Amino acid sequence: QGIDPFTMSQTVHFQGNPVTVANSIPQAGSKAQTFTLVAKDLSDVTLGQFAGKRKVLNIFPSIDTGVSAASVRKFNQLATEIDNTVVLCISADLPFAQSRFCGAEGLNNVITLSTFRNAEFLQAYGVAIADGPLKGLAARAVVVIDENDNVIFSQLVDEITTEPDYEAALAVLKA
Amino acid sequence: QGIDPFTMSQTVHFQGNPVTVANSIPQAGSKAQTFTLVAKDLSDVTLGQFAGKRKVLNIFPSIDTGVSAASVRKFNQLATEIDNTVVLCISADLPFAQSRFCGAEGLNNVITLSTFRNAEFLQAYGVAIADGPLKGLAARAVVVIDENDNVIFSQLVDEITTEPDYEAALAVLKA
Repeated sequence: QGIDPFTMSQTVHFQGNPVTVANSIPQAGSKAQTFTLVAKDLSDVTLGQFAGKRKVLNIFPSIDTGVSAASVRKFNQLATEIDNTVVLCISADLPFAQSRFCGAEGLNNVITLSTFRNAEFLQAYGVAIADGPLKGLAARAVVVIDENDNVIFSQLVDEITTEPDYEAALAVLKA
Repeated sequence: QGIDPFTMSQTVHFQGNPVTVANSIPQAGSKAQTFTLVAKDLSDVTLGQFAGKRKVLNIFPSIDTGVSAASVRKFNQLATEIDNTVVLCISADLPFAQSRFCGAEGLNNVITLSTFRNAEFLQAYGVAIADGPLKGLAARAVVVIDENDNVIFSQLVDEITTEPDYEAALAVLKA
């Protein structure tokens, strides 16, 4: 019927060259997997700590790189025009690097979370770059979860140097 | 005879509060363990790539923190006055964060290496912070290796907010 074709791994591109991304990004209409990530104060943050709220996961390789830096600036602004939603900027950057960027840029709407102590999130959310120079970093992706911990939108950006589809991510939140 | 007392873990301090650091830092007169770390160009760097040269390992929690930032600035200057030696600045910061600091500061003598894809180095070199908010980051430490891959100096800084003993590290290199 409306099933998905079998995948063993995902393939994105870095300046046109193929990159293997582990497993599969969560699909719309499926249960969001539990996660623990590290906040600005070095405390542990779970998915369950955002119950009753909608969640935008803006996953990227490094906040210290241009395209990822633009996505964080965009999502910070888009957070003002969305109802009952938390915007989480997720990467393998240490909490200190993430806070330094947000601090210097005055971006206070988004919530920065590090996978530095939680490499498993990259595996479970299907964003772990498996090969090439960017191995161990997160692929560029967007995962939108509803109030009920159900995935409502998912995007694994085909080319890593391209910004994510903001409008498509925000469209599922509008009722 | 001249043996060391049995340890199961090490204890450093963060603003006076005890912090458990895994295993044991390599001791002087012992073989240096192999390692693979990630350079500025995202390439893999081994210990064997510095054969015939003496090695200063300046291990710290984050280049995006003050005390660690000072140690990198100090070691960059001290590298000019030392014979046949490579100075390696090692941390869990991503290569992008390490290069951004070195670039902005104009520090070109030191060699930055990331443990981000190689969590095992922190275990083998006895610098892995096991508990508290800083878990997963490296403890502040100095490991000096000779040309023959033998450890000649070792220091696990007792208090994490204190700078390492530069003079003692550089003293073993002088013949």
